[PDB]
Parts: sequence; C-alpha cells; structure tokens
Amino acid sequence: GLTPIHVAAFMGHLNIVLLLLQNGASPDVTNIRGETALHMAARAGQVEVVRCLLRNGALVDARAREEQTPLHIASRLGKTEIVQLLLQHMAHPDAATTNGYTPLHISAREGQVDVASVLLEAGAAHSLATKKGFTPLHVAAKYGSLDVAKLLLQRRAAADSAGKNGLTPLHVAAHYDNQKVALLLLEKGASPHATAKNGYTPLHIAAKKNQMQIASTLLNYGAETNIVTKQGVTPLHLASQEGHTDMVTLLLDKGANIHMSTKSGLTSLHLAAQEDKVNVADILTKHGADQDAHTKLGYTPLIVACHYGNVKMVNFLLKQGANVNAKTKNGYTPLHQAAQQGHTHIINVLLQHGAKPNATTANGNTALAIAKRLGYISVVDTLKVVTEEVTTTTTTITEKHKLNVPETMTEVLDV
Repeated sequence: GLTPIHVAAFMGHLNIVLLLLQNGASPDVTNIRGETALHMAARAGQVEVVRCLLRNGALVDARAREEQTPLHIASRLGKTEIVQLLLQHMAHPDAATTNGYTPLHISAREGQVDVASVLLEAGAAHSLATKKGFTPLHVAAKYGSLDVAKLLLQRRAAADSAGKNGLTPLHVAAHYDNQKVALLLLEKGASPHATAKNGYTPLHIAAKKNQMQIASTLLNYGAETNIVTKQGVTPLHLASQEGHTDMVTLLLDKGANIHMSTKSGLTSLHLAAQEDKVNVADILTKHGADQDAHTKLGYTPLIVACHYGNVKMVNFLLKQGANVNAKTKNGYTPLHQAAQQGHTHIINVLLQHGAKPNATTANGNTALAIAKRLGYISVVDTLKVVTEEVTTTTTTITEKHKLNVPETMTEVLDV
C-alpha cells in the first residue's frame, strides 16, 4: 500500500522526494510489507535517494518482513555504496532477520565480497550463528563463496565453530562439494578431526563422495582413518559401499583397519557384497578381509550377495574360498537366501559350487520349501530336481521372510 514518498524513492525521483520532505512528509511511513522508503530505495539501488532520506532523518534500521533492515536488502543486492551510507548513519552491522541471518551471512550466501569487506571493516561480528548454528563461514562453505571465506578467515573468524548438529564449516564445504573452500579452511587451520553430533568427520564425508584431494589433504593434516560414527561406520565402510576404489586404496595405504565392523557387524566386504562392488572387494580381499566375517544375525558377505542377487559378487566370493554352506544364526544358507529372494541365476551358481539342497533352517525348511511358499516357480523348478521330497502340511513352521534379511547401514550426515 504505497504512499507518494514510497513511489518517488523507488523510482529515484529525487526532486519529488525533496518536494515531499520539504512539505512535511514523514520518511518513515510503511507499506503493507512494513517497508519504508529507505527499504525501497535500497532495493532499487537509488544511492542518491538513500543519502537524501538518511540526511533528512529517516529511521536507518526500520524493520520490514522477516525483520529485514535496509542494510539486509542492500547487502543481498551487493549495493556497496548504499551499505556504506547506511553504516555511516548507524545501521547496526549485526542486525538479524527472523532466521538469524546478519548482513555478513547474506553476503556469504550471495558471494558479495565487497559488501562483506565493508561490513567487516565497520566492526561486524564475524562469527555470529543463525538459529541452526551457522556462522558466515558456514554459509560461505555451503554456497561456495571462496572470496568471502578468505576474508572471514583473514579477520580470524572461528574456523571450527559448530552448528546445532556439530557441523563445522569444513563439514559443510565437503558435504556441498565446495572443494576450494574445504581446502582453504584446512590450510587456514580448521581441524581435520572435528566430529558432528553423530560422529561424522570430514574424512567420512570425503570418503563417501570420493573427494580424493580433500581426503589426501585431511590425511596429510593428521586425520584418523579408524574413527567411527555412533553406528560404528568408518570412512573405509563408506568408500567401499560406494565403489570408490581409489579412495579405498588411499585409506588402506594410510592405515585403515580392514576388519572394523559397524554396530550390526557389517564389514567393508559385506558392504561391497551388498552393492556388487567387485573391484572394491578384490582390493579388500588383497588387504586381508575375512571372506566369512559374520554380521550380528550371522550373514557372511556371500549370503549378503545372494540376498541382493549380485551374481558377479557371488562368483568373486566363491573364487576367494567363501563357504558356500555357511549358515546364519537361524540356519539360512546362501541357497536359502537366494531362494527366498527369487534369484534363480544365483541358485544355479550355488548348486554348481556344491551348495547342499537339503540343508534346512532352524525351522526345518529347505530352500525349495521357502521358494515354494513364496511362489518363485522358477526357483522351485530348479531345486525340484536336486531336493528330497517333503510334504507340506498346514502345521509346517514357515519362515519370517521379512525378518530374514541382512543388516543394512542407513546412517547419513545430518544436514
């Protein structure tokens, strides 16, 4: 709901602004958004109008929607000369919007390095946190504002400030793949060891995203390879699950322990088995991974690969000597797991490698019986030739097929 001074100011009609003020118009009337003529002059870049309104007594820090001052607006649009004028008229450099963004946060988000330089020289606090804990350095790390991040760190902004979930700017830069900012933070002294609330380090993130240069530099600054999240996950687990062979090799080269398992018993080799990462599995095997490590429920990598139907991983694990007749704690063999999931092609490989078709689970079922109850006619037709007949009765104990699945790793970085 505009008044005449709002219109004149937005349009930059300096003659009309003076005419209105000369006749007693108040510079502080607001429109429906709570904006004054100064908000609108700033948004439109009207440097001379801004100077005239300030010199004629306008409220410098009038608050509009989201508690925005004219300084927030000028900073967002990179109106350096208007930022300077507002600060010279006592605009508070640390004024915060309702979400906690200061003009410095805004300049880091928009990559306005000239505005950030003016704010920092005028005394803006360089490390105030938003509601979620983000400092301007966190924002620069999320939006890849390298030149603003350089300025912040030159003014000794805190490189290790941690948000609500414990994320440091280095976490944020790695997560958002802003690799120059990550490398700058480390060179300027950011800790390579910082842990989020769930235990993620920057090395975990680098390992998961195959950020080879970041991982190398972290390791050069002393980062540990054998640290765990709250679920027991290591950087090597993450690299292995994703198939990042060069990352797996780098972490092993730098001391990673190939035998570490998660909370539920998953080793790196289980995760390669889950994701069919045969080249990873080869490297892990050459570094001594136990081909028959068991999860908490008793899944070996081979039974895991049978569950997910990963025949290349099945063939690879069999050639390394994995036990084709291994049993989970409730008696599932590779054959039972493949039967339950309908994987006829895996059934045929397992039978060729000596899987025992009459093996029974703890409840007494063969693989044939499990596939039969679940309607995998192709599996039944294959196992029929090689399995002893059993009669199914209504009293037959059947398996809990939804429970009889391998453990999985679902933990992720908390952003």
